[PDB]
Amino acid sequence: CVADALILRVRSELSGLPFYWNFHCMLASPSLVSQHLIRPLMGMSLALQCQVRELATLLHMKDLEIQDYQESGATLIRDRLKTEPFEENSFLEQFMIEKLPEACSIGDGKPFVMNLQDLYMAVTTQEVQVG
Amino acid sequence: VMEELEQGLLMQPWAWLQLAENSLLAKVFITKQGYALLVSDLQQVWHEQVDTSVVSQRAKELNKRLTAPPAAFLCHLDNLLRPLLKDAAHPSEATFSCDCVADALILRVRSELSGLPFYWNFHCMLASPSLVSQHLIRPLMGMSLALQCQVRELATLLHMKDLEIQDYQESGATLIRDRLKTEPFEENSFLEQFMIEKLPEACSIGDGKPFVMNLQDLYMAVTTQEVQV
Repeated sequence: CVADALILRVRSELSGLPFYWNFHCMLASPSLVSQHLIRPLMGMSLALQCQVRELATLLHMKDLEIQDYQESGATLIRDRLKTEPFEENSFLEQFMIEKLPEACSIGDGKPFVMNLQDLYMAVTTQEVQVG
Repeated sequence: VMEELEQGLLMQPWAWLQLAENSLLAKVFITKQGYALLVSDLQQVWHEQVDTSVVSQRAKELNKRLTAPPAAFLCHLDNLLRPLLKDAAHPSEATFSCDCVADALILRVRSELSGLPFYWNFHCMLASPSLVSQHLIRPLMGMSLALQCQVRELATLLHMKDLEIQDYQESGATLIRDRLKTEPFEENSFLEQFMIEKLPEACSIGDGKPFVMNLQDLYMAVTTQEVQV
């Protein structure tokens, strides 16, 4: 890192013989960084929120199924499988108080590459298709 | 002073600004010693941090006769701006205009206090790479990771309820109403169907209104956690 530029040196063995390359990089313009990082990430966040809402709806439907089965006089063989009714606010509060610190740890970019790369590609493809 | 303004700007949530048939995303932190402002339009980001002396000078140049201390001027500016940022459709008179230069952006604010005019201008230059990074790139990644964790937890809960459904079906009972039956949950099929059908409409960010409307508590929590460490 010299001045505002970046020199990335790559050394390799092309059939056992030297292979040197030097990428000279200059700070990207605001448009490139924006369209590459900011908007896609917002799309991924919105998609994940929609997925969470759909999962909450499915959980509510399952809760209705449980309630109707209880009303039908049915008895479960094992009492340990009983699950508490799902409430969105309580679940969100518990998550935010307990597991947010570990979940939000960006670290050094490894979790982003490992976990969220299909959503990023899909959002980018949608953006390209739109225009 | 400057550190306090930077921390306040970092900890503030985004707001939607409707101005001259155009949209912007704004964060403002005003204290008696100065103010900080961050503006964006999903294409570029501008930042402006101003102290007391510049406040007094600009208030004099624009309002040629408004003889008030900088603290009162900043307090009035905050009182005028915060109601709009917190919620739209407020019954307040505050018109916003935007002008563009090679690199600068001029945000003109006009309003009335007790029926008399009140003008202000923000000269927002392009923000440095560090500010835009720390304000958008990292918090958004944290929000995405947290949302994925929430999705995984919800999937686990759905699996547990599916186990309960299987147990109750094995018990041999039947529902009084058959319309409530739901098929077993499979994560892969659900994800594939979501991607095929709902992703195009859900990933549409538009002019930024969905971001402020939906994701503003998770963003604040992620930023607060980042501030601590």
